[PDB]
Amino acid sequence: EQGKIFIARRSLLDELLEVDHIRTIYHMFIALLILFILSTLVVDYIDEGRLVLEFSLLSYAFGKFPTVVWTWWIMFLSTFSVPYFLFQHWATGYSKSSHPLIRSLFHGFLFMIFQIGVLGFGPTYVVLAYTLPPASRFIIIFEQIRFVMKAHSFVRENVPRVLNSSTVPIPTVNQYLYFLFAPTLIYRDSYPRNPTVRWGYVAMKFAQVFGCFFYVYYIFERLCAPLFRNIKQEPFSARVLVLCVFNSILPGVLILFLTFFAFLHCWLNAFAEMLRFGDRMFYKDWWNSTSYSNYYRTWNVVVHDWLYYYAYKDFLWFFSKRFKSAAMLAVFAVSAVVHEYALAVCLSFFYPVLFVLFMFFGMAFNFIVNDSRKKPIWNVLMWTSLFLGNGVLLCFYSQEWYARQHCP
Amino acid sequence: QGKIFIARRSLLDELLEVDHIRTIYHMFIALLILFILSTLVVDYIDEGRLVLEFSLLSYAFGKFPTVVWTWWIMFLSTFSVPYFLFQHWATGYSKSSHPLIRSLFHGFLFMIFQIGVLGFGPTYVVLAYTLPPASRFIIIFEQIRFVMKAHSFVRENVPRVLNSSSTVPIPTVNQYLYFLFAPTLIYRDSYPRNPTVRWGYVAMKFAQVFGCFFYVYYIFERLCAPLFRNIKQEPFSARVLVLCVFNSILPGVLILFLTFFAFLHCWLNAFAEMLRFGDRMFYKDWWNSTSYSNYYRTWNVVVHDWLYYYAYKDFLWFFSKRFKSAAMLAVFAVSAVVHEYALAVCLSFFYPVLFVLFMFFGMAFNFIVNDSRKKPIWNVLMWTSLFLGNGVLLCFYSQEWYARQHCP
Ligand SMILES: CCCCCCCC/C=C/CCCCCCCC(=O)SCCNC(=O)CCNC(=O)[C@H](O)C(C)(C)COP(=O)(O)OP(=O)(O)OC[C@H]1O[C@@H](n2cnc3c(N)ncnc32)[C@H](O)[C@@H]1OP(=O)(O)O
Ligand SMILES: CCCCCCCC/C=C\CCCCCCCC(=O)SCCNC(=O)CCNC(=O)[C@H](O)C(C)(C)COP(=O)(O)OP(=O)(O)OC[C@H]1O[C@@H](n2cnc3c(N)ncnc32)[C@H](O)[C@@H]1OP(=O)(O)O
Repeated sequence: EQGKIFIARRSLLDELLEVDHIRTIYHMFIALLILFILSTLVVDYIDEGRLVLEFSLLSYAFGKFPTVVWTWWIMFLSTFSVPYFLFQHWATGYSKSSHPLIRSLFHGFLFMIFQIGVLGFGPTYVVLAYTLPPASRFIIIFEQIRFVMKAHSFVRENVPRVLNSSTVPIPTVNQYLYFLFAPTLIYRDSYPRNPTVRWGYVAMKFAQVFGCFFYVYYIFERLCAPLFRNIKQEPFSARVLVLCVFNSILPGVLILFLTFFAFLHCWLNAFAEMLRFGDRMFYKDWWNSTSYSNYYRTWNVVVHDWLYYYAYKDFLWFFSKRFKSAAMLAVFAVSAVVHEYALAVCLSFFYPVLFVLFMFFGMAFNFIVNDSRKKPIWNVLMWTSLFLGNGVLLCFYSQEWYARQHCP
Repeated sequence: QGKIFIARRSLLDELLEVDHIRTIYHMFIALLILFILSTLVVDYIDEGRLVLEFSLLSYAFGKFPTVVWTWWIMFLSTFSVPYFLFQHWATGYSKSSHPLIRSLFHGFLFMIFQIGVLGFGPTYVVLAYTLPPASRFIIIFEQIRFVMKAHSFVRENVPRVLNSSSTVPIPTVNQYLYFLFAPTLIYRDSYPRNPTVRWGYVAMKFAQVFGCFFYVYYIFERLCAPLFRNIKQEPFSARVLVLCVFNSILPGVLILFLTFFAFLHCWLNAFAEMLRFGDRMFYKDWWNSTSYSNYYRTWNVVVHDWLYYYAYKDFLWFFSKRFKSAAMLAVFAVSAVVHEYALAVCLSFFYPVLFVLFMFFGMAFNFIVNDSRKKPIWNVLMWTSLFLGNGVLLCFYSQEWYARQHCP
């Protein structure tokens, strides 16, 4: 059925990481991580005498931080007040008069030019006018598309209900506040309260997400930054770009895994415990995923739920009755254009090919294991080609940005 | 009392097809193939030719035609003369002039075998030519194999013929031969048959033993043989030994896990498949082991079966069970003197503290994780203490060899 429910709980990681063999693999994994840090620390301290621990990268990357705090505050206050009060005025006075669609067409036009103007251009103009550095710029573009999705969902959940006619009004402001911080993008007034907020648990989960952030940063500074200096000096057409595309693969895997674990698990469980959200199904077991059609297991639940429910369903509605291939390629086109936009205005670079070649690589990987081929040779081949293929297109994107798009 | 077989399929066959652990295993293999591929094509571009040329391997094996003939002499000796002595003792029992005079002479002649032929023959031929430490390993391994199998083949049948009419059954040579190749150290005629030998399985297991041996050699040479040259040259002052113990960690646990997998799983299963042995109970889940006094889980069962069943049980019979733990200080001592024999003759170095400090470290790690503390903090601290603990004392052992035997 179409909707959202609270069956799954507590996380898919927490479920496994107390099963004896997998728990002890996880404690060995943590033991290997902390010994990797202590090795790198005290073997480059005793050898050089510095204990450098360079805080150069993040100090530049976050750069103008008070301007992103200020524009996040006015963007939050906008998305909290003007969609709420505009929809409140609408629903209350719908069919008292205006038998033609004139009232709705005018009002929904005012809502659109709000969303495209204020919430589309306001973040994009303040981020490009001051020429924001990419990490602080990323936060503004990330939170922009978040608030655009929440504003769309809040008017998409309540607009079919009022027009099918008594006339169900807008929710309480005390529950709309809750939704704008809730671990989801689909609007509900139904969120089951777990018994209590564990203050020691959210202190531990915030220690975990800041621990994972500083670990990622430390590995990035120590292994990916010297690569970024030597692709910086002689960038153009070197055949020793091959040297570092065969040297960034293992750090690339560890950054992928710790960024996933930090943001999809530690962050969302900390916030979900403070709010007592209850669902906590924030990701599926992606690694077991085999193909796109029916049996896709997305690594990010909340984005796929929004994308399917509010793009696809309404695309298959208007387009045609049996061109389901035309509707799935239209969801790929909507995904491609918002991703290419997001990464392009984030990295100050138009290069549209990244997402569509990711989906061609996903077609290849899915194809080689979806012909009923369980055989571990094909699964090992899929994993090595996935890690190598992602590292190739990532450093080719970084090269094309840094060389041929820097020089004229 | 007595060990009888029931279990099957080691532990890794059953748990590496539980779907999450199966895909963790394929990620691990995909990272291993990328690691050696990437570091090969990095030094093809940095140095010139392939940097792996199998130099130290030829030094390690060296005297291989010597070890093939002495293996044939060991094998034919232990196949014939323990069996022939035991069959001569068998038939004429309880017909002697003086009841014990027969077994006094005969058990003398059997010890003369144990101490002279298997006790001095393999250790004389290894110390004679001063064999290189890896073919010398094969000789002392196969020696103490045949000494344990010869002790068990006598200890299983001698108490049967003694206690009293057909009171003395002694087995065929055709099943003694099968026992001299059997995945065990306790003599039985009690062995099942699997329906067939799978030729595709043993071909896969032998290719996997070969590939894991090759891989362990490649990792050993590149990541710690430059460091072996540094702890040889300037061993004394703390700089190189602190530098080495903090860099011996990740390669040390990698070769430990791969050599465990290659020997305890793949090699023993290849032989257990060719012989259709059925009981693949070759290792318990060490990673879940708790404490010594009871419920101790050993990482190999075969040596634990021999040690418990043929030294602890016999020391219960020598000293009354009120002093049981005070007596089994001598089964700790039996394991100690056989390992210190094995390591000292294998490495040309008498340093007795290794095994007993490993057992005090195991006791300290059991005090850390047991009492049912069970907090992931203590379990992670145990794993970092085990990995760094094996790294620090392996390097202190190799230092005291390369330093205080070569120099003074
Ligand atoms: C851990 C990272 C790994 C990365 C490694 C790279 C490898 C390559 C992978 C590429 C990742 C790109 C990386 C970007 C990073 C950006 C950062 C972010 O966080 S942004 C997140 C963007 N996330 C996506 O883009 C999701 C991936 N793909 C998608 O966008 C969608 O999930 C999509 C469109 C590909 C899924 O396809 P459907 O919605 O289009 O289409 P359908 O399933 O195929 O067709 C409808 C049929 O499916 C059934 N169906 C679908 N879902 C169902 C459900 N839940 N229950 C029942 N039936 C269902 C329906 O019943 C219908 O079949 P009937 O006609 O009824 O028989
Ligand atoms: C992956 C390696 C990582 C290593 C990391 C470092 C840590 C150190 C560890 C290890 C490194 C060694 C490296 C050597 C390498 C060379 C090559 C090889 O393959 S050799 C390997 C084995 N090496 C040994 O040394 C033998 C195992 N070690 C032991 O210490 C023994 O297991 C030992 C001494 C603990 C055996 O037990 P007890 O002699 O303490 O016996 P009691 O305390 O009397 O337990 C018996 C009581 O429990 C009951 N029980 C019942 N079922 C039992 C059972 N299945 N097992 C044991 N006890 C049982 C009995 O009924 C009895 O109870 P009632 O006192 O009479 O009331």
